[PDB]
Amino acid sequence: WPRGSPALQLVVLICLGLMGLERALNVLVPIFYRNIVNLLTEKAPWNSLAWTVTSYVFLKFLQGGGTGSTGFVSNLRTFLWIRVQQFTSRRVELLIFSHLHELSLRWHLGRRTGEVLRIADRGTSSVTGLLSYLVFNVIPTLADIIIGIIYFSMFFNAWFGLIVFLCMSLYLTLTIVVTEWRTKFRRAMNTQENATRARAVDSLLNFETVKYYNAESYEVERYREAIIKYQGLEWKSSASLVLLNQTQNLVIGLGLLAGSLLCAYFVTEQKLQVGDYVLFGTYIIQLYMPLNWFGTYYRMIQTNFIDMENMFDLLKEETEVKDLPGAGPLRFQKGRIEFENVHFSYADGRETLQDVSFTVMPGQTLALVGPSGAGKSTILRLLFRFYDISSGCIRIDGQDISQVTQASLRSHIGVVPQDTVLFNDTIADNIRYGRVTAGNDEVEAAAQAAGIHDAIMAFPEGYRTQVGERGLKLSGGEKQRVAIARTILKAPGIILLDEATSALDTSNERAIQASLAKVCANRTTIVVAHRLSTVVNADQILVIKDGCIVERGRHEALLSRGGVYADMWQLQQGQ
Amino acid sequence: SPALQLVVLICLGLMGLERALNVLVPIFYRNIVNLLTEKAPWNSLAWTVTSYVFLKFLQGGGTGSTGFVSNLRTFLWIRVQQFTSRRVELLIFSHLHELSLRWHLGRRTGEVLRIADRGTSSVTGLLSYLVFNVIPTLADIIIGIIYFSMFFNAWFGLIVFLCMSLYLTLTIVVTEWRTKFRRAMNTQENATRARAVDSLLNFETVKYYNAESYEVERYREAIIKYQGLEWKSSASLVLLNQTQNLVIGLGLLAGSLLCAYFVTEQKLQVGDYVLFGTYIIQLYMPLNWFGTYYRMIQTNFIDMENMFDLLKEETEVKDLPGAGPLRFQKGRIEFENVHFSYADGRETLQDVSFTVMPGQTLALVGPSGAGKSTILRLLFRFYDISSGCIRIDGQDISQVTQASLRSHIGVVPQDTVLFNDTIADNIRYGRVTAGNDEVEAAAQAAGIHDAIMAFPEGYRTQVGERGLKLSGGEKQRVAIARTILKAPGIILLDEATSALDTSNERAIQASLAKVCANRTTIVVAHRLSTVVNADQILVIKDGCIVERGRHEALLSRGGVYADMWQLQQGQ
Ligand SMILES: CC1=C(CCC(=O)O)c2cc3nc(cc4[nH]c(cc5[nH]c(cc1n2)c(C)c5CCC(=O)O)c(CCC(=O)O)c4C)C(CCC(=O)O)=C3C
Ligand SMILES: CC(C)CCC[C@@H](C)[C@H]1CC[C@H]2[C@@H]3CC=C4C[C@@H](OC(=O)CCC(=O)O)CC[C@]4(C)[C@H]3CC[C@]12C
Ligand SMILES: CC(C)CCC[C@@H](C)[C@H]1CC[C@H]2[C@@H]3CC=C4C[C@@H](OC(=O)CCC(=O)O)CC[C@]4(C)[C@H]3CC[C@]12C
Ligand SMILES: CC(C)CCC[C@@H](C)[C@H]1CC[C@H]2[C@@H]3CC=C4C[C@@H](OC(=O)CCC(=O)O)CC[C@]4(C)[C@H]3CC[C@]12C
Ligand SMILES: CC(C)CCC[C@@H](C)[C@H]1CC[C@H]2[C@@H]3CC=C4C[C@@H](OC(=O)CCC(=O)O)CC[C@]4(C)[C@H]3CC[C@]12C
Ligand SMILES: CC(C)CCC[C@@H](C)[C@H]1CC[C@H]2[C@@H]3CC=C4C[C@@H](OC(=O)CCC(=O)O)CC[C@]4(C)[C@H]3CC[C@]12C
Repeated sequence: WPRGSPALQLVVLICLGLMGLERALNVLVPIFYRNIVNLLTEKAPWNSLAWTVTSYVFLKFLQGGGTGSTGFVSNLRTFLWIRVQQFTSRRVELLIFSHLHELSLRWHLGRRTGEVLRIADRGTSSVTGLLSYLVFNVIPTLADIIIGIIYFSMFFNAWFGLIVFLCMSLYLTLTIVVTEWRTKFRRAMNTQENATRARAVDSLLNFETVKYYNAESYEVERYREAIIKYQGLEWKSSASLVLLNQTQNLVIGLGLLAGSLLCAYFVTEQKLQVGDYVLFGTYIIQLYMPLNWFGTYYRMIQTNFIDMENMFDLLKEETEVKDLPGAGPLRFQKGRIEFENVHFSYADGRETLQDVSFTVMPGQTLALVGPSGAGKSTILRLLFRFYDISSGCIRIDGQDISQVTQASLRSHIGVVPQDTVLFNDTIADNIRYGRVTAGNDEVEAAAQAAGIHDAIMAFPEGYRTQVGERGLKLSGGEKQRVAIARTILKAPGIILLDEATSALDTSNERAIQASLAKVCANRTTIVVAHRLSTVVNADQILVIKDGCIVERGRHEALLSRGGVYADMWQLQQGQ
Repeated sequence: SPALQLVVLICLGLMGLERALNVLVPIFYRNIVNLLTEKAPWNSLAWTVTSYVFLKFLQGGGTGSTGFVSNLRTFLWIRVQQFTSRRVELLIFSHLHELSLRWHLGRRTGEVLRIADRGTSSVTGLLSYLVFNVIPTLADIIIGIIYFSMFFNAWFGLIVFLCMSLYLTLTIVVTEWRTKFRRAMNTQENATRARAVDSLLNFETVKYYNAESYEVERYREAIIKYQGLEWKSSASLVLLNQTQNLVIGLGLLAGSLLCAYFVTEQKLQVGDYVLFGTYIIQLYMPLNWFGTYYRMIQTNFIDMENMFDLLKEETEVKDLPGAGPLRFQKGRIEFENVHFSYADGRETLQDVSFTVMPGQTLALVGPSGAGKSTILRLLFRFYDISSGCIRIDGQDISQVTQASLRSHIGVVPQDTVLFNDTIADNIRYGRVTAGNDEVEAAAQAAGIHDAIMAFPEGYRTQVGERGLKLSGGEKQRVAIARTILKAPGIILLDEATSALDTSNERAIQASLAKVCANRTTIVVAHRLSTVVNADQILVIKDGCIVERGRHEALLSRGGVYADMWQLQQGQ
């Protein structure tokens, strides 16, 4: 009974009560069947016979069969049951997805997505299967066991309660032990299956060397051997399944035989009448064709057990590198940035962070162009709250970044990337993606402010186009102009920027760095680059060898100094 | 094999016995109730009841928790599908290595074997379908109609005639409705995970935008649309099962009321209602699985047509005009005047010109790049020549069979890949005809024995992805071991000599002298020893010969050749 919405409470309650009705008509259908046989044994009036027989046939319509042609009640149960499985499935999928995008960058670098999204989806499938399995299979079939014991031990002869109770115990125990034994065979068949498939696929994939040494004949022979070995073990596993099913049938056979003969004895001794015998025979088979399906669901709870703990592990792994639990906002006015004893160990990088101390001028442009290596992108990520400070003081406008909180940061800050990574979507969403809660007419206004109008008329249908892998393919300058529309919509306090090594054409280049100067106006920027035009518009440059600051000044100061920037400028002057 | 003829004969007979059980178990049930309603002599009653319960054990309910004969047919039928699965799998794999590289290098091996196992599973599922569900359930329908028709009054044959024909007809029309919902479904599943995985990939730009609220709201919107489609899915399936259920109910109701009327009128006996009331459920419950197999038939037949597509086709790059044997005896190497057409590249053959008699080791050199193995792929009959003649030992390669040239040539690539196995089958892999004494004798004779015995397991070491991981020089020496135990008539070589260890490079060159002990080789390399080893050296620029002459002649010519050699050697 989830407390989400009152409609869902009523669907849950009506489906539970409807389950109760099905487990109630489980006993009525045999009881009616016995009454019909008694009406036919000694003669009955047709007028009452017809109504009782029709009443029975509609009750057997309500439950056509056990797990096959389940019947009106079970079918109506399953159709209304999905409308709470949608709720719980949707809720857990949203929660796990929010947690996946909660986790930090360092989690997301190496491990992929489809190897994790499968874990999420199969975990949701596992929990839905667990609740549906349990509530509709464990408690109902155990309830049927209690009703069989109770009803045959009260209203029919007590030793048939004995035969049924013993037969249920013999069946359930035998089923679970041979399911374990079959389980060890399942794993044994699976491990060889991996080997036969692996040898096959690599023997094919090495076609160059198979061709190189005439290896088709021996390759056929060894693949046939792997097939024969897999066959000779699959025979063993399927013989185990055969023995399991056959002894399930043999225990049902002994249980039915004991009851049928004992009932025959009591009916011939006339303590019971023929209807009671027909009831016993039809009630056992009804009681068991669910139950062989119970064993199947107990061997498909094994996969669920592995998925659920894995789902719980992913759900409970949160980096939580730094945050202020009091939700303390940011008080930002100009862009005063502080460097003092800023040291941090960096993983998987040639450069590291080694005691940098050079505050940037607020309102000005202090670029960082220098050596090969992604330490510039590293300090960009570090300033953009992606890695923990080990030792250092970072004070945007005079307050520590560890306690001013991330929502206030990303409201107060806006940073563009170097590779515009875009979806298979429209363009209107990707230009309003800077501020999704901003109106359309102003996002066309900011798009024309970026200059995106030219691609709009280049589109087959303009601002309502489809762009991506499932849409049209734009160019890099177009997409970076979408990105600058994103950031001017996002209204930054401080802009940080990077580019790749690609410039499309001079006509778009002059426009895009004109707009870069426009957005860097009234803003401090610490830009990183490898493009001469995006370096010369910035005045003062910081160059860092291996995490520590080494040169200083402006670009002509570096040229007269003769540093690595001067060598790069000579190399770009004459290639 | 004739034993499998015995297994299939006993399997068809076992199906026949299983059809007999289906009519007999209810006829026995009617007899037990008959003997029960009038007063029963026990000593016939007890034996008839246990005879029935024996027979009901053999049948094992309807289907699901299947009976003795069904499990026996399923068990002993494995021995036949194993045969046809193994045979058609070997047919695929033989004709798929025998298929040319041209389609094969354009395909990835993960999906081709996926299609192969899917096609084989399709063939066995389809044949088990067609002889174990189609003919059986149709046979059971006929026996039900005939039994209730001729052995009873005609109207019950009427009822079950109409009920099976109607049940199957309704199951058809509703299963194509369900199928059109299923395809609209599964394309919307394709959307609903594509946008999920793209969001997870674009996480970084999301984090710069702080757009996680927007992306979870877009996700939950399109998953709500998914939920609506799921609801329509299950409502369709519920209508299918419930309409079936209504047909079951209509047949049972019509029969039960009609039977009750006849047994009140005593044209039918009191057992006969129990006969019909159990028998029509016994017919009905397998037919619930028949819609499952009319839904299997679609996937089955599209994959098995895919199997005939990929199998009965050919690529067959090397045509067999005369398919003759080569008159090779000493090994003249002859490239002359071939204009071979080539696309998606610049490596057409614009009449390269070099030939060597036996007694002349041959070289090749040109620009940078790994495309020089195209010449060797042309050399070992992977692509036929358009216009011109290529000879080996004076014999043109355009008319002989492929296997006549396949054996005689020893080529070592840059990396002969070592399998996930021992080294016994690795030295067996060079050539299989020889014995253990001479393959480990050539293992000592090729200088791999030192590190084989230096490794802590010796000749039986487990090596590869399923074993230990070796080194590049050792596996190159393994390739040299394979070709020196192969003992091919003439050797066309490629050589790594990747300057890792100088001692192993000297072992490589000693192996080179031993494998070229008065026999010719052609070498594609850019290192000093492996270029001065050959008698003459030709420069080829994508099929264009530009300079020929020895190492000192080319270095005295001194152009792009000498500057790339000296810039590679030093800086
Ligand atoms: C009635 C029924 C449901 C619905 C009830 C419920 O869901 O609660 C169900 C669910 C599922 N069945 C599933 C998968 C499979 N079940 C198979 C095989 C079988 N199904 C059977 C019965 C059922 N199974 C049985 C007695 C067999 C053996 C005979 C045969 O082989 O027909 C096969 C092999 C097919 C082949 O070998 O041809 C597969 C791949 C999946 C996973 C997702 C998917 O793959 O759809 C799920 C949730
Ligand atoms: C939350 C869920 C698990 C509740 C499920 C409850 C049902 C499994 C039980 C509860 C009470 C049971 C009923 C209690 C008493 C009877 C009367 C009983 O008939 C008689 O008393 C005599 C019949 C005869 O003469 O043979 C038939 C079964 C029935 C309807 C039972 C059917 C099964 C019921 C509904
Ligand atoms: C919703 C669709 C699937 C139609 C379902 C129809 C049933 C609900 C109807 C059709 C046949 C009807 C039966 C036809 C005949 C009789 C006998 C009748 O008894 C008599 O009057 C005897 C003489 C005679 O019927 O001519 C009592 C009602 C009953 C059981 C009827 C009960 C209601 C039934 C089952
Ligand atoms: C090829 C595959 C599909 C198997 C087909 C089997 C049928 C051709 C046969 C084999 C044994 C037959 C059964 C053998 C004996 C009987 C008893 C017979 O009982 C009688 O009352 C008839 C004789 C009499 O009048 O005394 C009714 C038919 C039945 C069940 C037969 C039904 C048809 C069966 C199943
Ligand atoms: C497959 C393995 C696990 C053994 C299964 C046991 C059956 C083969 C046995 C157990 C119950 C036995 C039955 C128990 C009672 C009787 C009644 C008996 O009738 C009599 O004449 C003796 C009793 C009397 O006097 O009424 C004839 C043998 C029979 C059918 C037996 C036949 C053989 C049965 C079915
Ligand atoms: C959609 C599927 C379920 C087919 C439905 C067919 C029924 C609507 C038909 C087929 C058989 C018909 C019956 C065939 C025979 C009889 C017996 C007949 O009366 C006699 O012949 C009595 C003879 C005697 O006194 O022994 C009256 C009509 C009736 C009930 C028919 C009523 C209409 C029935 C049930």
